[PDB]
Amino acid sequence: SALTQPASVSGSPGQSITISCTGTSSDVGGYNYVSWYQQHPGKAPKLMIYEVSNRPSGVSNRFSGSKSGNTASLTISGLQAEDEADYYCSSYTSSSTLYVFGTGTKVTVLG
Ligand SMILES: [Ca+2]
Repeated sequence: SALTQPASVSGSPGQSITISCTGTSSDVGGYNYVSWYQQHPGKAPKLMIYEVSNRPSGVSNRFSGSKSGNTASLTISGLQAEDEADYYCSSYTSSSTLYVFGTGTKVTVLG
């Protein structure tokens, strides 16, 4: 199965929002290899977080990653209009799929 994500998360400018990503003990709960990606419409995906909480360069420190048990979370602090995009998680898995992805969350920013 895919990782479970909410279809839609919204916020006002300046709000802190969190996107959940739920798997199992064979993926999100078994390893520290959770990544998060941002995709604006018609653009290439961008790696925002890897290894649960690590940011590549060029990613705002307003983005942070964590996990607890079988659920990973992406938190966006100080929400800005430019954050309106789709967000996906992935995890390494012990299974043959090797990596498993979430179904994606559309973030809408008020205004
Ligand atoms: Ca908007």
